[PDB]
Amino acid sequence: GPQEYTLIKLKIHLIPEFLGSIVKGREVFVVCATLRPETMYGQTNCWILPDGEYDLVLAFDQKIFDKYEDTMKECNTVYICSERSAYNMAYQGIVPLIHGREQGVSDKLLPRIVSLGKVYGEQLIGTPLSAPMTPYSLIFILPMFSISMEKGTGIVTSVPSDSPDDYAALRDIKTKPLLREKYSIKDEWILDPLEIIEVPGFGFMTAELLCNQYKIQSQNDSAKLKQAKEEIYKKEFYEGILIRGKYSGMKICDAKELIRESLIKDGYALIYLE
Amino acid sequence: GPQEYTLIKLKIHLIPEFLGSIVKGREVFVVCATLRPETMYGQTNCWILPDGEYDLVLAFDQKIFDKYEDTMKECNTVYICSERSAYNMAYQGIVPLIHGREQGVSDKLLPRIVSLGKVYGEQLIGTPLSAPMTPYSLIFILPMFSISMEKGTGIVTSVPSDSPDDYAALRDIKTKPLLREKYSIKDEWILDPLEIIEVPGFGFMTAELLCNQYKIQSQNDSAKLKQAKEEIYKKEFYEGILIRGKYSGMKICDAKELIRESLIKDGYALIYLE
Ligand SMILES: CC[C@H](C)[C@H](N)C(=O)N[C@@H]1[C@H](O)[C@@H](CO)O[C@H]1n1cnc2c(N)ncnc21
Ligand SMILES: CC[C@H](C)[C@H](N)C(=O)N[C@@H]1[C@H](O)[C@@H](CO)O[C@H]1n1cnc2c(N)ncnc21
Repeated sequence: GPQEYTLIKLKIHLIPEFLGSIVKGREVFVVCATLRPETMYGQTNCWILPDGEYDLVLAFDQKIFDKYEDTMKECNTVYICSERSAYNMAYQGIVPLIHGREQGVSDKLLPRIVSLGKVYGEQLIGTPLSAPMTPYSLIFILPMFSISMEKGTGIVTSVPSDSPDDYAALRDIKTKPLLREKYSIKDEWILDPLEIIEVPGFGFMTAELLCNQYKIQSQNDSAKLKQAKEEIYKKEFYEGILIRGKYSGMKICDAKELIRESLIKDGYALIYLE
Repeated sequence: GPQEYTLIKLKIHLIPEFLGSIVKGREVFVVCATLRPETMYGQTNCWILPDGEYDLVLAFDQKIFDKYEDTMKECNTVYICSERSAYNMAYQGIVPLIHGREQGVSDKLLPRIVSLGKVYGEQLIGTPLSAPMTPYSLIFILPMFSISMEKGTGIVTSVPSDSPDDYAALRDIKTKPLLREKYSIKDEWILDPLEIIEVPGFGFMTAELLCNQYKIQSQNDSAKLKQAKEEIYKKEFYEGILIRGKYSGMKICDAKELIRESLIKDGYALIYLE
C-alpha cells in the first residue's frame, strides 16, 4: 500500500568545492519527503543521517534517453537523495532514465538513473539552504540519528515547533556539546523554533509540550516518539489553526492541500509516491 | 536494477457475462509483458496461469483522483493483470490512482488503484482476443504452468516459432488429451505456429530446433529452457532476419525499436518498467 508524500526542494545556496567538481555548474537541491507541507513556515534546519550514503542524481529542470551525453546537456539540476528514492522518482517522471551501458550488451534495454556520484550525510553538515515559506533566509543541514535510509529520500526538513522528532533531535544538539564538537556544528546553524500553528488546548509550541507529556528525553525514544508523532499528526490536522501564510487563520484541514498545490505550482515541491 | 518491457494490449473480442457484469460496457484488454515486440507477427495464442489471481484494473483510454466516481466516469478501459504490475503501471501513469477511503481517515492521502474485481486465469481459458500484427484474426487464452505471478503482468503472449517456452507449453497441450480435457480446451483454440524469423544457420522455426538441441520434453525443464531462452534471445537479436511486416528483410537489431515505436504509436503497446 503506497503513501503519498510531498517532496520539498531545498536549494543549496553555496555549493562546496567537493560537490562543485562533480556537478559542474548545475543547481543542486537536497530533497526531503514530508507528509506535512503546511508546516514549511516553521523550518529551522534540515536533517541528514551522518553515515547515510546519498546519490547526486541528475534531475529534470522545473521517455528514456539513449545517451548519457544528451541527458547531461539537457538537465541542469541535481537532487541529493537516496538511490532508492531516485528510482521511485524516475518511475514517476521526476528524474531522467537512460538506457544503461554498464552491463550486458545492446540486445536488452536497461533503464538506469544518472547518478554523478555519492556523498555521505556527514560531509553535508553545515550546508546553507534556501527553503520555501520559512522566514529564515538560510537554514542549515544538521545530523539526525533516527533517520531511516529506507524511507523517503533519507533527508528530512526540520519543524521543531510541530514535530516531536525534530524537537528532540534539535534539543539533543543544543544540550550536548560533545555532539556539536564531534560534527563541528557552529552556533549560527542552530536556529530558533517558530510559532506556526495553534492547537486550541495546547498553544503554539505543541511538539515541545508533547515531548514533556510523553517524558521523551532523547531523539532515540522510539516508542514514545511514535505515540507523540501520531497524536500531534491527528490533532493538528483536525484542530490546528495556521498563524502564518496565505491561509493564516484557517484550519489545517481546509488549507493543507491549497498550500501543497502552491508549493508545487511554484516549483518548491513535487508529488512523490512510495 | 529495473528492466524495460513492452506491454502488449490484447483486446477481448467477446466479453463473457461473468466479466461484463463487473466492467459494465468498458473495453477490456489482457495485457502482457514482453522483451520481444518484434515477434508479434507470430502470436498463436495467449498464456495465463490457471491458478493465478488477476485484477480487473481501471485504465486510461488511449495527478491522483479524489473520487472513485469521477475515475469510473472518465475511464472506459479495463486491463486484466496482476495487482503487482497494476501498481507499477499506476506509478508510471498507465492506470489512474485514487485517494482511497478503505482505511484510516481524511488526514492522510493513500493512493490506490481502482480494481473492479478479481479473476482466476482458469476462468479466462478460451477467451478470444484481437492481437496486434499476427495474421490470425483471433487468438485464444490457454494455460501455461511455468508462468511466474511475480514477473510482468503474469500474462504472456505466445510465439512458439521463436520462444522455447511457448513451443514446449503448446506442445504439452497438443500431446496431452488429459490436459485438454481438464480445462476443456477446444481444438479450434490451438493455432499453428507461424514462420516469422530466419536465423541463417537454423532456418525459420528456431524454437523447435533448439528444444530438440537441448532435449527439452516439457514446459517444466527449467534449467534447459533457461539455456535455450538465452541462446535464442541473443542469436535472434544479432543474426535473425524478419520475414514479415514493414521491416521484412531487415535484421532484428535494426528493426526492433522501429516495430516497438509503431506498436506504441498505434495504441497496441506501452513502455513498462519493473
Ligand atoms: C512537521 C513535520 C516535519 C516537517 C517533519 N520533520 C517531517 O517532514 N517528517 C517526515 C514525514 O512527514 C514523517 C511521516 O512520514 O516522517 C518524516 N520522514 C520523512 N522521511 C524520513 C526518513 N527517511 N527517516 C525518518 N523520518 C522521515
Ligand atoms: C518471442 C517471445 C515471446 C512473445 C514470449 N512468449 C514472451 O513474451 N516472453 C516474455 C519475456 O520476453 C520473457 C523475458 O522477460 O519472459 C516472458 N514473460 C513475461 N512475463 C512472464 C511471466 N509472468 N512468467 C513467465 N514468463 C514471462
